[PDB]
Amino acid sequence: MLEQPYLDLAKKVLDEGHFKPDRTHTGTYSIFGHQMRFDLSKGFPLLTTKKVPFGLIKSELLWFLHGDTNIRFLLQHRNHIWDEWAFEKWVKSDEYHGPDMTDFGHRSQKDPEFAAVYHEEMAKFDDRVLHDDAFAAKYGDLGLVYGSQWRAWHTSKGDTIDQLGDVIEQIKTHPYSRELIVSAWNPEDVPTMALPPCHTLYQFYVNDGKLSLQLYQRSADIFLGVPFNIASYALLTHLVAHECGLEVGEFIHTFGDAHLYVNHLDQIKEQLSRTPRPAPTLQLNPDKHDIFDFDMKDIKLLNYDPYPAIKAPVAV
Amino acid sequence: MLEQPYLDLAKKVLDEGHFKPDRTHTGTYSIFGHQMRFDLSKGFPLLTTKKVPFGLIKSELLWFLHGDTNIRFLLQHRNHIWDEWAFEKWVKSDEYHGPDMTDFGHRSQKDPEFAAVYHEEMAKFDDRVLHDDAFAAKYGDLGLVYGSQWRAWHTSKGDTIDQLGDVIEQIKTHPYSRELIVSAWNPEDVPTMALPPCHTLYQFYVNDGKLSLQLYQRSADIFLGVPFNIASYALLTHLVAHECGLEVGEFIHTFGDAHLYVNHLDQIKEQLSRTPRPAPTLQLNPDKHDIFDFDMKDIKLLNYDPYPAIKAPVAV
Ligand SMILES: O=c1ccn([C@H]2C[C@H](O)[C@@H](COP(=O)(O)O)O2)c(=O)[nH]1
Ligand SMILES: O=c1ccn([C@H]2C[C@H](O)[C@@H](COP(=O)(O)O)O2)c(=O)[nH]1
Repeated sequence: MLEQPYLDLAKKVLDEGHFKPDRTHTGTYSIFGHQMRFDLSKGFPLLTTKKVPFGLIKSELLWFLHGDTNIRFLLQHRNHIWDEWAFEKWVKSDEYHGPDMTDFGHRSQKDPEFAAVYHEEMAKFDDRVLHDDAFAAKYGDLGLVYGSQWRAWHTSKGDTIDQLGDVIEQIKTHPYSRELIVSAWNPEDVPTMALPPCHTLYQFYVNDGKLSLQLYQRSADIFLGVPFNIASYALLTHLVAHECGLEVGEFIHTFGDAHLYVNHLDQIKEQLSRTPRPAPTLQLNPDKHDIFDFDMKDIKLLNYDPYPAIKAPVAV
Repeated sequence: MLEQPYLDLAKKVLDEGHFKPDRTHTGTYSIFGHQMRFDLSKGFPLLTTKKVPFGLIKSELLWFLHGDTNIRFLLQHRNHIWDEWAFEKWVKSDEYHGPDMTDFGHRSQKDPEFAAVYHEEMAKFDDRVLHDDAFAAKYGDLGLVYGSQWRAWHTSKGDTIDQLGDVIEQIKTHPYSRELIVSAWNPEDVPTMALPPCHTLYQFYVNDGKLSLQLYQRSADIFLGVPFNIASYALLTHLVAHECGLEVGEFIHTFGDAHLYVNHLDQIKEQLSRTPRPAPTLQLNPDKHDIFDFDMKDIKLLNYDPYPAIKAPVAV
């Protein structure tokens, strides 16, 4: 089936993954170096063996494509994936005059009441961002995140490069370019960031009228991260192919440190006892083509009939 | 055998590589996305099925490690690999008062006499670089090349980052870092360069006291390039492991566009009729450890008994 490579990756990390300590000490089973390919002409690689919220993938990718760095956009579509990076700033700011939220994460994971008070501050924070523009401009702007790395890479010359916008023209004018690459990795920014870009780099490749994309993921959470990661990029492959008037080829996923945190073992095992159902199909707006102006309604997933969602601790 | 993955890659590009036009129009048989791993604990991956000049690999890697960008260093060890990038500048300069060398390459490849006059200017140019410091400082300095990308990445702040020097300390202090990455890809420089870095990015990974390295090669010449490429990086894996006092693990080679130019078909076929002999061993200076101060004599290849060298047109 289409998602087999993912399942096979899990199987593998279980059989020959070696214990490797990580920054959160939640333990991992790792492997270094791996590659999975997906023939997009055969279906959209959204996992059928567990329900994956395609809506969170759409909004987030679009946010990236708009070159947006402000969380406000996400919260407008109830996407909270990035809420904590922003929340962190608010919490550690002199303007923050409230309860002690010393890295809320670990404490909310244990203290039942902390989770509640912490959850107030988050709901509150999100509210300010959504309604108060002066607040949003300040705390809702992550800054160095995919949207700006892809579309507004800063230069010493003082200006900014739209890596992705130039790359799409490259495919239109020079489809056989061996340089259709977009890097999210900037050495000078890398050491100050709370989380250096996991999805480090990607390359396009056109042959026979089909567009392919290879992604270099430096680090991956097999259970919780990879399912989304596969969907974001296969979707982008479709969007670019759409913009460029090309057929969709393969999405090649290359990993560095692929790992399974120890608290996801039961869940991934159960996941593996399930049988993949036929894959969904992606349909895109035929008329609208400037993918940078795209929006939710312009992209639709057909026939996604998954298995129930598997709950797991974000002890990640 | 150790080099089997390379041979298997050639086999593959021959069986399912599709014709894809390239910048030189010498035709290629391409594939997109591929990964080979090499267990360095089993031997040094220098091809035994054809003689590969290990000396050119040593000097070049060392040149990179010194953060050097001047060809003079290479010419001192009779390494001419980069001679043409420098030569180009001299040829297209107002100080150049001599014969018309309109992209010598293609014309020298055909015109027998051009090859001679062109060869005079190259021998001459190299001479000036080696003896004349004012000349060398000007025309012998490539500028944006691996040594400076690895060791002197320029920042908007005006200064310069030693990516590699910081990364080795990272392995010493935080061996389990999932961020031990060195990028050679700078978006703002990429469009002005005659040849954007082929070896785009690499990542280290430490587990069980063994050091591994994964390389992302955006484009590869199966016949002429890859043999060297495999040696440069597996060697670097050893050098860093040496500096850090770690065991050598695996060298993982990830490709984007792996290709065979059409004029290398007979040669690669003949290559494939040969049987790999046992692999060589690499021995490094035990006392000397600051790999940045290393030199030729500090590195030695033992037992490299290859097959004769296979000649091929650099119609690359
Ligand atoms: O889209 C994402 C975002 C994050 N991660 C994971 C990778 C690691 O599991 C952890 C980050 O750890 P570092 O690689 O930064 O050390 O989050 C993913 O798998 N996918
Ligand atoms: O160490 C090297 C240097 C160059 N090349 C090859 C890659 C391509 O065959 C050609 C460069 O073409 P572009 O990728 O820049 O388009 O040179 C290698 O394989 N190895």
